[PDB]
Amino acid sequence: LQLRPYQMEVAQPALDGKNIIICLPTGSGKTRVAVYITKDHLDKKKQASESGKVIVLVNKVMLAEQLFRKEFNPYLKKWYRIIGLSGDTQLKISFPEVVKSYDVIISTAQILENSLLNLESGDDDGVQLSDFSLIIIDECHHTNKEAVYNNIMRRYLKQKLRNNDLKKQNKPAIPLPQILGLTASPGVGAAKKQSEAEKHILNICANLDAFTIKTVKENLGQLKHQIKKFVIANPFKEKLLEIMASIQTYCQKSPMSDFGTQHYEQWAIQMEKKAAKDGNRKDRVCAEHLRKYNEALQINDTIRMIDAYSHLETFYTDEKEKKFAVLNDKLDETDEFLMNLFFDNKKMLKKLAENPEKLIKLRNTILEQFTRSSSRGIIFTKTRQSTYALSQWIMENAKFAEVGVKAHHLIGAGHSSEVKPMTQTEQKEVISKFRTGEINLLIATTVAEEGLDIKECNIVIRYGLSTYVLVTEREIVNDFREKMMYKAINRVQNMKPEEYAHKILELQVQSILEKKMKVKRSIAKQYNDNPSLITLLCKNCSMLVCSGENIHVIEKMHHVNMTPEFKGLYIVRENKNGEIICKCGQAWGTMMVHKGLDLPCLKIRNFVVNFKNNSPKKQYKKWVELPIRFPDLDYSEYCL
Amino acid sequence: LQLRPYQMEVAQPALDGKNIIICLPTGSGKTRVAVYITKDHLDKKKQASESGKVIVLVNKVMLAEQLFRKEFNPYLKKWYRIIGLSGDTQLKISFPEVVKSYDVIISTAQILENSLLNLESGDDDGVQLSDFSLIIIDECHHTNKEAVYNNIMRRYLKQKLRNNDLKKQNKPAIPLPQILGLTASPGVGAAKKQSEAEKHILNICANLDAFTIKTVKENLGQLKHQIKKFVIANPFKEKLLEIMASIQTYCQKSPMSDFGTQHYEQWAIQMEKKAAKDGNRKDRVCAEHLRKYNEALQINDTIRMIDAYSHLETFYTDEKEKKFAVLNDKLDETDEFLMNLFFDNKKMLKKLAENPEKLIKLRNTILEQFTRSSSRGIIFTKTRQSTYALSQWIMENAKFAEVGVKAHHLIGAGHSSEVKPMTQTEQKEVISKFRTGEINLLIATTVAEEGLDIKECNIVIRYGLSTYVLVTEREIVNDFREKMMYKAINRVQNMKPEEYAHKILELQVQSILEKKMKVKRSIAKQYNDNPSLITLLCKNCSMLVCSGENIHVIEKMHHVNMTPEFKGLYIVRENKNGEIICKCGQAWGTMMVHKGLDLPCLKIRNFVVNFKNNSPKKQYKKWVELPIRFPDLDYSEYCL
RNA sequence: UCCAUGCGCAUGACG
RNA sequence: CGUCAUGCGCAUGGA
RNA sequence: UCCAUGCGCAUGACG
RNA sequence: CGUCAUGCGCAUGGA
Ligand SMILES: Nc1ncnc2c1ncn2[C@@H]1O[C@H](COP(=O)(O)OP(=O)(O)O)[C@@H](O)[C@H]1O
Ligand SMILES: Nc1ncnc2c1ncn2[C@@H]1O[C@H](COP(=O)(O)OP(=O)(O)O)[C@@H](O)[C@H]1O
Ligand SMILES: [Zn+2]
Ligand SMILES: [Zn+2]
Repeated sequence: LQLRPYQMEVAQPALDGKNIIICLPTGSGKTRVAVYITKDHLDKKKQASESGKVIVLVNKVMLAEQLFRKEFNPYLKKWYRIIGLSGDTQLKISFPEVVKSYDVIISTAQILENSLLNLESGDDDGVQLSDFSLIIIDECHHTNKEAVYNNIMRRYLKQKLRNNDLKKQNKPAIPLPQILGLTASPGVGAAKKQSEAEKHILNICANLDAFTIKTVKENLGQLKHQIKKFVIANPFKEKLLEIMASIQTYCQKSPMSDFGTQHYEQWAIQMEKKAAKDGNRKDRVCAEHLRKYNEALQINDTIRMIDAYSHLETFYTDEKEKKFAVLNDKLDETDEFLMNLFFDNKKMLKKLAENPEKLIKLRNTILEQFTRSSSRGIIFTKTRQSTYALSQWIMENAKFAEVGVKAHHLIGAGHSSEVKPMTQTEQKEVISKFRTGEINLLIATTVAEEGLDIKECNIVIRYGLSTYVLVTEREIVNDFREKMMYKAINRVQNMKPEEYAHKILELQVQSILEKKMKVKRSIAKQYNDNPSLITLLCKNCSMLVCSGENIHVIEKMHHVNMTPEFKGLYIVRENKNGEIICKCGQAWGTMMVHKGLDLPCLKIRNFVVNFKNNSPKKQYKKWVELPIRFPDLDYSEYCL
Repeated sequence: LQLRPYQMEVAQPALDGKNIIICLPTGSGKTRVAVYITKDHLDKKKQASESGKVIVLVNKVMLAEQLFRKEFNPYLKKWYRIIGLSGDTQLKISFPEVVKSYDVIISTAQILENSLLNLESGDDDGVQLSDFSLIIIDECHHTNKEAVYNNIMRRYLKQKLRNNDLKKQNKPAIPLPQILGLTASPGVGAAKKQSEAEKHILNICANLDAFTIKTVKENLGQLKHQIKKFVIANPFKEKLLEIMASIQTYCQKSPMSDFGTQHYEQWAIQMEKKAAKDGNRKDRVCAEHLRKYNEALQINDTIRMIDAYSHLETFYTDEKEKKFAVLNDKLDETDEFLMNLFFDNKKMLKKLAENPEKLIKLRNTILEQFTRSSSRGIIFTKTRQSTYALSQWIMENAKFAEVGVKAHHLIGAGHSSEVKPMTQTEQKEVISKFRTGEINLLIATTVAEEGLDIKECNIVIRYGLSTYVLVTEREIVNDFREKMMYKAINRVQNMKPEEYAHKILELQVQSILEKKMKVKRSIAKQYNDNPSLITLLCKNCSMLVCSGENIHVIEKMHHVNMTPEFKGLYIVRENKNGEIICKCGQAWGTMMVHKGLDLPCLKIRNFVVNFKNNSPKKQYKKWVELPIRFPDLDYSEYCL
């Protein structure tokens, strides 16, 4: 494995066992350097005939699979054992065993941490930093806060300090391993000065326990050889603002602020809690609606108002279906006022929606772009709904197709925000096509920003965040931060080893003590662990829904209430297991059909608390907040 | 942008580049004139194709936001770049950059000055008056003393004199900009004659470097067209005076003056220092109590004595809680004497408080007022406690409500005087309501006097400071001063340019030299910078509390003492982070829970000094007084 | 290969 | 500390 | 949007 | 120079 020159020197310290960081710009292929380090380290331990383990960590799974596909296996296919361990890829054999085998490991963070947790737990599954003789890391910039990498290294620190004490006062000290670290750039956070930046860097180094930053300040020429702009372009709104003010009047709601910002939203949520802490109507009820309206506003500000019509079409049609289901098996004053207030305008509002708008301006921009140019394309933005809107709206346009441009959307995987997620599989499909050329232009939130191999693209437009385009000042501040961190890197590199040691020791101790304080407060957190002290109520209608003991649990995750005395209440709904809804139409939960039972599960977001102590109403958004505990279900009971 | 006639001529000189002042009465809308000047100036620099910058300054933030909302943007929305820069409104991009962009600037004083300070500092953030080709100012009357406006212009002067010297003895001289200035009225201070007034005016002109005052002495008719009275209305006191004299007897305290004035208070404070310089009891202890009593007196003189009962209820109940906490985890001779001296009367004193009083007289006045009259209302006064008292007392009255009058209070924002402050947000809420009509009558200290848009109000009552009412001679003197400044304006306008120049040059030099003397003395001020030379003692009990080196710092603002040897002392209290209190009940500070630590912060007001040199006790009210310096905290230590 | 659930984390904007 | 948006990782269960 | 802290400034009354 | 009251501005930190 021949090593490029600029890679040679930067690696050189690590071959002496110095636990250093190694930062190199993208495109330099810092992986093959890592292989050189690992292979050399293994050969050194081979010469010593001792336990040579490397446990490489990447935060994302795709990185791990890529490393197992392309870089580590092909180079070390011959000599050593490898395994592309990950959470998703089922591995019949547990981790302690692969620690006893498979000298080399690709892996992913919280798998290792889970195993270490099991060591600290009574699972009897064990692993220690002791067992490894080396660790290798990627994207060290993540190692700042309560991140997984940081949690992994924090345990190692405490052991180091114990070992330092043991050295002075004891013959034996526990072994600890080397720690490499690779990053595209160390990063700088919350810096408006060089000094805060340097402190950040030192924090990172302490977290990694490293001896020094390392860069290539010598062979910059070959690097520049191999490694190689900001362009910037109604009555419907008012029609809706008028209704919002009408509803404030209907509600006596004082915003204290304007329409079309997060501040209005936050006040709406706070009023929603208070009205939930009141069990009143037109107060929480109307906060919910106004949240929808404000979202309609701020998407409208950036999006075709047709999409706001779509948003509220979805919303209000679901409202009709909820009330219609409620009718099956009446309507309140509030709901009638609001719903009719909408429907009286809905049709004309759509007529307004037809009328010509960042989107139109942008089209004028990007169509002009697609004449210059193999065609490649990228887009960024913030929301997942914006991506779909851009995709559909662009599809509707005849000009974009006429140019031959084909476009597809792209978002993450997580199950939040009320959007249809994208699977890992389908992401791979899309990027493979963007390499095939089926789609010329991607639409992405931040997935494409990193990890995914998107490259060779002329245009990278950012809408509201190698030609560069930035539609909508933020580039300037980023440039300033880049300059600031380069200067700080140089400063730290040129520092006294003694002062450097003193500085990092102090930061290490600070981190450890802060964790200990965290643990003290955390242990103090949960104290009650009560079986039944409460009542769950519908939050629109401050109505009794459940008690505390009638509840039960499954999977030690989900909470459901049998005892069909409860079942006499709710209503069921579904369109396209099924969904539960209130006698007032308030959404309650899902009919989880599992374990041979149609368990009526619910979600604590939508309910409100009343302690037996008569303590004030509370809203949590998650069960785990309260420390009280509910029983696990006994199928012998309810067996029937 | 068409310009009104009386505005036309007054502006005319400035279009020639003369750096003049422009004073116009309120209601003339002098902003649109400023726009005309700026736009014309920009168009002139456009014709020259040179750097056209305007940096408008207002002392208050609200003025800036108003200018960005209403006047500059709408008129110049099209051509030029604008930015409503302020301290509160977070601006991701720093100031030097907005100096490199955003041709037009609204701003606020000390932001600019901070940037200029950074230029003089090593921050590397830079800006100069050079960069700007124009400055615009509002409320120039502020530019008298060490005000921000004055500090800003003082730097410019020195550079001007250097440039004057450079002109005679050098080809190149540094560029300097025009300086406009707008004010409602120039103002006159400490004048009992025309001559002192004229000197004041000249001082203002020199500070602004202006060429001339400008007024409209020609188009007064249209002005008067667009621009358009003094009415004036017990045993409880004695009950308390008797106790005060009883306590003098208990203390051998000789006032040398009477009860119910600042003089008694000031002597009380001086005795408090001396008794702190004695470490004695019944001397500082009783000065504190008598300060409370005298405040009770002078509020009582103007306020319902129920509120004095409230004041001392608060005080003595807190005394009980302090001593009760002290008991947890005894009582002195002094405290028992004083407390029982109070409690023996407290109930009957309240009974007296029920008995009918400026307030009652005033009610008889203002109720009569509210029959004449859309209803609008204003009130002025001095204290913040008076506003609350008026609001609650008026609320309790049935007549004021019966008339339909609704009333709300209003005060500033600052965190001083032991009152609940009012946020900017809530001030906007109130004035918006006073425009809506929810509240008919405001109660205000001086906030309403200016800046805030309060208008169209028939009544403006002043209680102890377009019908005018003045409840309680001061109007006469104000009228005299107004006449005196109008005459002086006319005099200065009609003056020789040569003599005018000579006069202002001399004043400019005087100001500069005075600043240089200030800087010399200031540099001479701090000289010691010692780590630990002292001991901090409780001031009631002359007891050791801290040393000098055991102290540490955070934020380079706050001082806390870890080393729980200290922690063995104090006691904690809270009612409704938390508060620290003495083993004798003397208040010490706050348990600042920050950075993952429950740091026990303290306040130097409440402690007393003892140098290692054995120098006499000292009280400072602020840490910064002493030049000695304490270390910044090292979290590595105390990490645990 | 898809679906549902729970948990933890970071980033950005805001208050 | 709270809100929103975004992305990520882990652990359950099912088709 | 709220909270706590530090700093500087001006005004008025007084001594 | 000191005291009180009032108002303002800036800079930190947190929820
Ligand atoms: N010793 C070497 N000599 C020549 N090229 C190398 C060497 N090591 C790595 N490379 C180049 O680096 C590239 C791999 O970069 P990669 O690791 O994908 O980038 P990143 O560091 O962003 O993951 C390869 O295309 C390869 O040509
Ligand atoms: N050229 C003009 N013609 C007519 N009216 C004008 C002109 N310029 C300003 N105004 C009036 O001045 C008013 C603005 O005054 P404003 O600037 O708020 O007062 P202040 O000077 O106290 O801030 C506006 O209501 C407007 O009618
Ligand atoms: Zn309900
Ligand atoms: Zn004490």
